Amino acid sequence: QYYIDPTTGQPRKNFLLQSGNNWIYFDSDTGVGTNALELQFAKGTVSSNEQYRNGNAAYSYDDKSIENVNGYLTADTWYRPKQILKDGTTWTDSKETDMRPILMVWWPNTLTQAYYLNYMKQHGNLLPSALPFFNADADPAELNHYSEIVQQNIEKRISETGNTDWLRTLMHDFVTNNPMWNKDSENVNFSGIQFQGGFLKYENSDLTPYANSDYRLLGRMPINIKDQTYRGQEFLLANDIDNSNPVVQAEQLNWLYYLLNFGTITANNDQANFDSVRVDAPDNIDADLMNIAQDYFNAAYGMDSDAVSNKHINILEDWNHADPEYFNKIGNPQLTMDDTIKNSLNHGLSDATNRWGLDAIVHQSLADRENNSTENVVIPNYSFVRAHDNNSQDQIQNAIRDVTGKDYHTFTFEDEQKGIDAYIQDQNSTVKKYNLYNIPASYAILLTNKDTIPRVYYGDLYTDGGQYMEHQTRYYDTLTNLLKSRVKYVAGGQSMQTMSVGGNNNILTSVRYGKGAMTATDTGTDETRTQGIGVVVSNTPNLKLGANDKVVLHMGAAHKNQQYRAAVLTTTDGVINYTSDQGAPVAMTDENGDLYLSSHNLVVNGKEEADTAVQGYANPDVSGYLAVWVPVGASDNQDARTAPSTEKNSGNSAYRTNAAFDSNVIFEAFSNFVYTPTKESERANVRIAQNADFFASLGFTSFEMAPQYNSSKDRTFLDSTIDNGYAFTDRYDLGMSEPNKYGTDEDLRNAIQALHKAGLQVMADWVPDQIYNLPGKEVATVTRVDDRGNVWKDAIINNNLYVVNTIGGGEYQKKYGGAFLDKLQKLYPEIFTKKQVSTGVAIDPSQKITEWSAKYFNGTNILHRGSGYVLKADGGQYYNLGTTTKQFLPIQLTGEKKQGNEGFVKGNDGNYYFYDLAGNMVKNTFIEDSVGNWYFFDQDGKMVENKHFVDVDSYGEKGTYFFLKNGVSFRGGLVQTDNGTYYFDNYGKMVRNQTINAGAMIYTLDENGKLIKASYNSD
Ligand SMILES: [Ca+2]
Repeated sequence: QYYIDPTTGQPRKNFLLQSGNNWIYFDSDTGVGTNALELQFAKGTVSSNEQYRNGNAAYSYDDKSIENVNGYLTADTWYRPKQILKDGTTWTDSKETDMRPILMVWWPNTLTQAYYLNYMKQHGNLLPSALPFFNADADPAELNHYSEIVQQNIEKRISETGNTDWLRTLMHDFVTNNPMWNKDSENVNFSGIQFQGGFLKYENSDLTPYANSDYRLLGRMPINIKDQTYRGQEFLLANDIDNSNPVVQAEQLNWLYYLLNFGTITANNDQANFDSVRVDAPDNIDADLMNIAQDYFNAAYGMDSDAVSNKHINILEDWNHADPEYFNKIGNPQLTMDDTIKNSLNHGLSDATNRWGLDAIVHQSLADRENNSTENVVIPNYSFVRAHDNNSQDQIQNAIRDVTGKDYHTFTFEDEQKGIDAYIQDQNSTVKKYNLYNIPASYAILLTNKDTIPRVYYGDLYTDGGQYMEHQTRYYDTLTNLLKSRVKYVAGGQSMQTMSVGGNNNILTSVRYGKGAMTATDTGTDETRTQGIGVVVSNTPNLKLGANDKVVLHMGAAHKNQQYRAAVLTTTDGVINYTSDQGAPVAMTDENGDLYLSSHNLVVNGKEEADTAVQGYANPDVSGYLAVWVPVGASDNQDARTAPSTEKNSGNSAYRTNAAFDSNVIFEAFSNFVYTPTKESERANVRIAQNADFFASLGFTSFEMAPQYNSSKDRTFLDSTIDNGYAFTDRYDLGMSEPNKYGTDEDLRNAIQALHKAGLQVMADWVPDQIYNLPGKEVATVTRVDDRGNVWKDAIINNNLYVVNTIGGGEYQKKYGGAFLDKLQKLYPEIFTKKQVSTGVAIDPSQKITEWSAKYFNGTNILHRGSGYVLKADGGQYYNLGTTTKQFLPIQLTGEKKQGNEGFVKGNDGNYYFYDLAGNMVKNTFIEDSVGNWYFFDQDGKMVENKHFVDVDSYGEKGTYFFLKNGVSFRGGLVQTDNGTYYFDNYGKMVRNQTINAGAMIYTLDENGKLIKASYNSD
């Protein structure tokens, strides 16, 4: 029963002996000999490979174990396995911190698993560099083989470095490479208003009850409230706030109260409150918010008196041409802009080529100013030449783009400064490429215009770049003079005329009569004789008046035989200004009251009179001609402005367009490209407080401030790169958590208070459209759309699940969110009862928005996460922990394969086959079982049981093996045949041409495998 070794004396353990026709194998434990021909194949034998199924399965189904968003799984998912291959060798029970990538064990298809291996080989070095790339034809079992080795190598590197930080860098880099999980499947398009690459629209679904909303009305601009006309562009930037939702509508009213009472809310201050608001993107939001803002302003401020209304002058950013109508119909709660004068001035004077006829300035506007002598007749409006977002934002950016070649997507301060340098040099040039022509000429018309409030842009007084008021522009001296002249002289009716002498409808005459006179035939009151103004402007630099042609300033019957001094004159190099009466060239009117100018110079008692002749000029200041004439003998303290009436208005409008309305001037007190201060003294709001009286000196009554909200600094759009204040995370944060680009909340309060003491209004930039960069993640059902909201051409993210950044808001959003709705409902109950048009129902204060979510948003900008970023199964079923939808996880995390496969299977005639964890028939591979037996499967996957010396190639293992009739490869022992005794090492490989030391014995072997000499040796 036992073979006992002659040399050692011990019974032979693990020994095979041939005796004629019989083969006897001796036991490895004791040495009991049984017939090797009758060796049984194990009945319920399982592979050591199935130890992975036990370990790689998830620890549990909790937030702690498996990382999840809203319930679902993502491509960048770490999970907690049951066991860890510590150093890629030993299975160990996982701790709470042991987190592994889901893509290490799971793949959506075999193709991406092949792409996984190729990426982890090249960029990861977790596979041999000599190993070839895996194609689409690669064997699924072979792909499973190498991917399992990658796990071993991953765990090896973790045991060496002690980090998992390199993994999150490597796995995220892999995710972004596939067209499944990046911007490739996003349909990235920059059509029109799609600044950030396009938009995704949130939709109601069973899969995401969080994303559900009964409202979400799109394109509800002022013209399209009732949805009667065409719907506008609802989506603009970042996370588009749903303003159809009455819960949000109440929150917007709550936020409006916060801005209008800021000083009281934060520091119990009285004079540190905003008096008016600027509606940011009115044509992009649900225009219900206009009526809500109207309802509050009529109830809290009670705007039915000219004296009360003109102390709170609200304005709109309505670029729509049909908007002045609607806002006039609803009673002008906020002032509509006059885009028509802007077009008439820009295309008439500012254009580089093919200027408009200057008839446009006269006729094309909300007020025809040819013979305007009537009051309270036109739509109350504000007008401007340039703004922060208009006629600058794109040009300045182009200057940076030309000098350095960079977008707002990374340029640094240095490259921003280089662009500004080129922009200001261009500004101070005769031929301009980025700057508008005839700025002083444009402003000379604007500030002398009747039936409109003018708005002076910051970038026209101070440089668009630099620190706040660090540098003054070229046009500073002229505009400041014109603004001071407006206070003294500009009043009464207006008269305008055009000549066709040089070009076609060039050369314009602009005349104001002064307080007391409306028409030309009006003789005027007492004050009229020194009031009024005369402006001559031409747009052609080629202008050469005829020897007989004369330009006439018809000052009217009020100014018969008066003396007029020069205020602004055009020279060959630039312009000359005169602030006082002394030093200025003088001109006289006739019996009719006409100031004659011609091709020849003016003459007083035999004098040349400086530069007084009307002719075409070409210099950095004027590309045409400019002249401003002013009556002499004016008081030092003269004020042409008329006081607002305290009478109750019988009409149904918030603002009347009288002369007292014309007394106001708005200052847009910022450019988008102001530099972020380094010193405390370089802060914008500190300097506004210091120069508070100076802003009154120019005649500014309404002071439009920059949006004081803290920037997101995400560099997704321009508003977050230079930090305007239009790109914010926290709506209620006004330099409170950290100082913004303009200063702290204390600096802001000081600025507002100083302006109130100087006798000015202060405007809050109300931005109810979007919220930038939110910290929390959420899964919502989306649809790829355009700016208006229409489904994209061939949208591949149509009704797909997507991870969006909607959760968040900030500290002060959580503090003041809906915190004033309780007081507002008690104070003014009429606001909360009024049924909103478009919504159908009134605003809803019952829910306070302290934290934002997908419910309160209409949509989002494209996020480049991928259309298949939310993990779904092979046949299209989204993986979930059971929170939102039915619990479903992959076969890897549960850890139980079931089909006609896995482990060892006997298939009728085909002997024994092996199927791996996935269920693929394995060929040319050695498979070790749970106990420690290696079985080989040939080129057909059939188990070998020959008992003959068979050569195997396998996975780079060139060697000769021996297979018993049970299926096990013989290893670590001797086989005695009729040809001699043969030895096989611990791996089943036959030892040849070597003297080896096995146990207590030493075996010498030749090039045939036969034993030469077996000897015992100790010590
Ligand atoms: Ca919107």
